[PDB]
Amino acid sequence: HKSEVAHRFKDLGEENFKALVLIAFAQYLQQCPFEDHVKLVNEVTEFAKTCVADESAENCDKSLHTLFGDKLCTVATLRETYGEMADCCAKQEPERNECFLQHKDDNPNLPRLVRPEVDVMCTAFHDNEETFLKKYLYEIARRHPYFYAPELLFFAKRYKAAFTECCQAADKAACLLPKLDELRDEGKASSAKQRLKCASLQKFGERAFKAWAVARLSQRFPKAEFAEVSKLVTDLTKVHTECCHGDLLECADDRADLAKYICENQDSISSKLKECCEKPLLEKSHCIAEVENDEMPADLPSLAADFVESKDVCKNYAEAKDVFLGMFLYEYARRHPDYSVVLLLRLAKTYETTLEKCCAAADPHECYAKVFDEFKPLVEEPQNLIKQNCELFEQLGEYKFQNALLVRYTKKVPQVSTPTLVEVSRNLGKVGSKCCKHPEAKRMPCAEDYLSVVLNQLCVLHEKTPVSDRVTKCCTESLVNRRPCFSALEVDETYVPKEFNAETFTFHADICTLSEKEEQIKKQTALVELVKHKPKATKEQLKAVMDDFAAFVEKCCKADDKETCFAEEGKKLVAASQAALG
Ligand SMILES: CCCC1C(=O)N2C(N(C)C)=Nc3ccc(C)cc3N2C1=O
Ligand SMILES: CCCC1C(=O)N2C(N(C)C)=Nc3ccc(C)cc3N2C1=O
Ligand SMILES: CCCCCCCCCCCCCC(=O)O
Repeated sequence: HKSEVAHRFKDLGEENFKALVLIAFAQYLQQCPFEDHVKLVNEVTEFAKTCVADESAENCDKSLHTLFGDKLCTVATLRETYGEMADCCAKQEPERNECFLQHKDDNPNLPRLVRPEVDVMCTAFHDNEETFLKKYLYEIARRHPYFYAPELLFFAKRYKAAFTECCQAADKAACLLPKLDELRDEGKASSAKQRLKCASLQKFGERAFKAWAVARLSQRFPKAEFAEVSKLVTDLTKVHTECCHGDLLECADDRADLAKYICENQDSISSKLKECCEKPLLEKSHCIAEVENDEMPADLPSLAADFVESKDVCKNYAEAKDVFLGMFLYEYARRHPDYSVVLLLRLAKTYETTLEKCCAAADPHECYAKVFDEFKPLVEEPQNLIKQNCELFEQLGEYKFQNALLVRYTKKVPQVSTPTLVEVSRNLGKVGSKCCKHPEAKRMPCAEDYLSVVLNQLCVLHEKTPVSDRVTKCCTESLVNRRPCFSALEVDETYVPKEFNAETFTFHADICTLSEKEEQIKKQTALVELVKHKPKATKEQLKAVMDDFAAFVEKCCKADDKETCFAEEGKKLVAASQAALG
C-alpha cells in the first residue's frame, strides 16, 4: 500500500523480518562485527513497527532501497572500513544501490569458520538460542554475499532443528555432527549451483539459458501447454538475471510473483503443486523449485510425427527457428524425466544441425528422415557410464570405489596435484554413493546435478593453477560438451614417472590413532603418489601392492610396540613392491 516496510513486515512476520534484515546487512557490511549488526536490526525493526502502527508516520512512505541505503550510509566507519564504498553515499538512488552491488565482495578474506566442540555448541544453544542462531546466520551470510537470503533462512531453521533434536539426545555427537556435515554439504552445493547458474548466463548467454530452462521445466511439468512453459521460461530468466545481479529485493519480488502466478494457474501447470502452494509466502519459491516431477500424459504421440514424418518441418522451422526447436525440446523433455538436461540439449543441438543442412537439400524429408537414429548413441553414452560405474560401486564400497577413481584419473591427468586429485576423486565417489541408490529412472538427473558442481569446482581450481591443456580444453568447452570431454580423456602416454621419494612412502604408527577420514586421506595420498611414480602399473600389480599394504597396517597397528613394526616391515614392503613393479 502506502508504506512498503509495514507491508513486508506484516507479510513476513517479526521473526522472519528480523532474520532477513540481518542477512541483508551482513551481506553488504561483511566486515562489521556482530554486535553492530544486531543494533541495526533492532533499529530497523523499531522503525518497522512504527510504520505498521501508523502507515503515515515519517519516512514510512520511502521505498525499501532508499531506506536501506540511508541506514547503510549511517555507519561512521563506512569510509575507514570500506573506503570506496562510502563514496556511494554521495550518489542518488538508484545509482546508490547500483554502486553498492558493485562493491559487494563475492569472496572476502574471512577466517574459516571452525566447528566448536558439541558440548560448547549445545550449551551456547541452550543458554542463548536466539543469538546462537543469529550469529550463525551472520557468519554464513557475510561469507556468501549472493546466497538468496530466503534459502539461507531455510537452512537456518534446519540448523536449529538439528540442535533441538540432538542436544537432548543421549549421545549428542552421534546425533549432531552428521546432521551438521550434511547441512554444510547441501549448503555448499546450493551455493555452488547458484553461482554456477549465474556464470552460465554470463558466458553462454540468454538463449542457452532459456533452452536449459525449457528442458528442465518440461520434465517437471509434462502436462503444461508449451505456451505456459514458454511464459515460465521467460519469467524465470528475468528472475535469475535480476537475482544474479545481486539486488535482493527485486530478486525476491520477482520470485514471489512467479510463485503466485504458478499457484494461481497450478491446475494447468502441475498436479504436484498443492503442497507447495499452501505454504507461507517465504517458502513457496523454495518448495516449487524442488517440486517432484509430475506424472506425464498417458496418450502422448510419437515425436517423429511432428518432427520427422511431417512435410512442413522446414516451413515451421524457418518460420521461427528458436520456437520450433523450443517445441522439440519441450516434447522430448516431458517424455524423458530420466534424461539429464544437458543430454536433452545435445539432442536438440543435433536436431538443429540436421535441420540447418537438410532444409537446404534437394528433398529435405529424405535428408532428415533418419535423424532420430543419430540420437541413440548420444543417449547411450551417458547411460552406459552410469551402469558401468554404479555396478563397480555396488561391488567395492564407497571408499574402494574412490580408490578406483583415484587410479583412473591420476593416470589420465598425472600432472594435477595429488591433493586436488584426492578431493575430486572422493567427491566423485560421493556422487556415486548418492546416485546409484536410485533406480535407473532417476540416476542420470542425479548425477548431472552433482557432477555439474564437482566439475565446475574442478575447473575453477585448475583455472587458477593450470597444469594441463586437456583439462582447460574441457573446462572451456561448451557446458554441453563438458562432461563428455572429461569422459573422453585418455591415459597420458607422455607423462614421465615421478622420481622415487623414500619419504613419500614411509608410515608411522600415528596412522593407527588417526580417524577413518584421516587414515583414508593419508592412504589415498600415497596411492596417487604411487601411481605418479609407476604410471604403467596394471590393476593387478597395483591391487596386489594395496593388499600387502592393507595387511601391513592391520599387522603393525594392533601389535606390541607399533613404531618398530612400521619401520622394519615398512622397509620390507617398500623394497618388495619396487621390484614387483620393476
Ligand atoms: C567451509 C564450509 C564451512 C561451512 C559450514 O559448516 N556451514 C554450515 N554449517 C555450520 C552447517 N552451513 C552452511 C550452509 C550454507 C552455506 C553456503 C555455507 C554453510 N557453512 C559453511 O560455510
Ligand atoms: C531444477 C529445478 C527447475 C526450477 C524450478 O522449478 N524453479 C523455480 N520455479 C518457481 C519455477 N524457481 C527457482 C528459484 C531458485 C532456484 C535456485 C531455481 C528455480 N527454478 C528452477 O531452476
Ligand atoms: C524458447 C525457445 C528457446 C529454445 C532454443 C533451442 C536451442 C537448443 C540448442 C541447444 C543450445 C546449447 C547452446 C550451444 O552449445 O549451442
